[PDB]
Amino acid sequence: AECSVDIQGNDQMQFNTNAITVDKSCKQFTVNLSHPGNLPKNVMGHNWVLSTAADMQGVVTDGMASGLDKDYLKPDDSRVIAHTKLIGSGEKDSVTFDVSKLKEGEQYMFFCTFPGHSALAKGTLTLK
Amino acid sequence: AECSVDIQGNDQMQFNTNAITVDKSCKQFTVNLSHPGNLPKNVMGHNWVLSTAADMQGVVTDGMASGLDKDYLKPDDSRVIAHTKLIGSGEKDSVTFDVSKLKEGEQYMFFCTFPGHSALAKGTLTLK
Amino acid sequence: AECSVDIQGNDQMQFNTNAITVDKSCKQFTVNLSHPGNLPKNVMGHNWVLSTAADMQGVVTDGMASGLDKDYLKPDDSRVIAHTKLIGSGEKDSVTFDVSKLKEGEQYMFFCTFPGHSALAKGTLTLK
Amino acid sequence: AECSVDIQGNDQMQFNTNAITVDKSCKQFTVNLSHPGNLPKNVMGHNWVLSTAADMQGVVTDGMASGLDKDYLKPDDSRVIAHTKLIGSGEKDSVTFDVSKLKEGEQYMFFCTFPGHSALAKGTLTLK
Ligand SMILES: [Cu+2]
Ligand SMILES: [Cu+2]
Ligand SMILES: [Cu+2]
Ligand SMILES: [Cu+2]
Repeated sequence: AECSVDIQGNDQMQFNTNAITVDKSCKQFTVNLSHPGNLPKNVMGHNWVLSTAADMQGVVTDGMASGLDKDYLKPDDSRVIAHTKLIGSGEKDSVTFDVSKLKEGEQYMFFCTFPGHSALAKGTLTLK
Repeated sequence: AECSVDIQGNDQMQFNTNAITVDKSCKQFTVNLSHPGNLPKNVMGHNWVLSTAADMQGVVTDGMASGLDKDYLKPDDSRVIAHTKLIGSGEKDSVTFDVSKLKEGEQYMFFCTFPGHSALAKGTLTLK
Repeated sequence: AECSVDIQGNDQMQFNTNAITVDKSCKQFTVNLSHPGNLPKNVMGHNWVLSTAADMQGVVTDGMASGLDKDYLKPDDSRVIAHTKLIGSGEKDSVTFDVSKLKEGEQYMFFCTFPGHSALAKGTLTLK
Repeated sequence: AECSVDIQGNDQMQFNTNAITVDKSCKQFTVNLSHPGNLPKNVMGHNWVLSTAADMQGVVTDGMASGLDKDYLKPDDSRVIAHTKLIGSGEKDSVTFDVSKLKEGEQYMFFCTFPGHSALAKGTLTLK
């Protein structure tokens, strides 16, 4: 509530929400991710990455090839509007970003870049 | 909250939740399912089916064998605790079941049986 | 292997391959598609659509709007480099294309345009 | 074809097949597994475990609890009919079993027990 959202990635690779509504009146928007489970980073690590539905696929392919020290994200990926760290069981991670990096008339996708998870852990973000 | 749940399945095959908690004092429990999108039942229909985590894959395999006229649920499946019918977008359906068919301790999966969707349209139900 | 590849889309909405590699010494490349399941193409149809990684989302969204009768592909779409027809279990379709249309350094993604199938029925294709 | 199939787990967490049919004329059936991508065993290793459609939840649960060191498989698990070792890209493994351990009319699921992979890396097996 306000200009933030608390989201969870479980051991079953599913976020607890498929949709995030960003109110255009927010100057900044924060996402507080938690990985409630028992599995660790290297096996079920989850990050929350934000891209345009159109770049997502390249973000994902590239992120896969970047490894864990990279959090499965390509360093200095212009396509990545925002992201948290790859966390694991019990760790938390927040991210704050400028809402002005977002424009209406665009479809944004949030997902996780850990190899193979994007197929299940993803959703939509809209500026309304 | 209390003794009902309203859930939505959308056009990307995801349920709006992946955890349902049934209070042990509800005599009955009602699951209200709706389908937001723009897609027809034969292409993107959902149903909500409840079964033990054990029976889920057999109910899911026997379901697509049953075809669209059977809501992709074998009829009289003994492993199905409760189910709605397959709804296309624009539709809705409620199912009201007896809380005495569930034992605490035991694990339950809710899911969709439409061909290949249970891979993403699934979650857990807990008597609490 | 050679200058052609056999691909299968099944009843679970998955392709047997998620990575293809075209040898530069191939003038053309042939994709032979089949559908090893039991379901109809109005329920579980599959096509093989080739676009760049960047254009995938557009072709898919534009494609799901043109419905069945148009094989879920927007006609005369300029992002589609090559495609098959939508087939059902039991059907077949191959498409030969010009390798000269691919360029080294670009990221191509193959997918199926049927509603929701690209969630798993997708893969990368690269020149080599 | 004949009394064996070649299966393959990739970097997307999928098998090239989700349906196996063991003919009643096979005295032994063989599964040759492979891992066509390039991620390692600790990130994306996969195995091939056969059990009844009924026993799959548990094998999988006791298995992800056992650890990589144990091929994520409960040592001396009874519900497991056959299985290979966990392989990473580049590696191969095979398992041959007697068709006598299987019966007609019963439903089996082949799968991978590496944490979370059975969500997609799963299939059916029937003696025909
Ligand atoms: Cu994840
Ligand atoms: Cu569904
Ligand atoms: Cu398809
Ligand atoms: Cu695996």
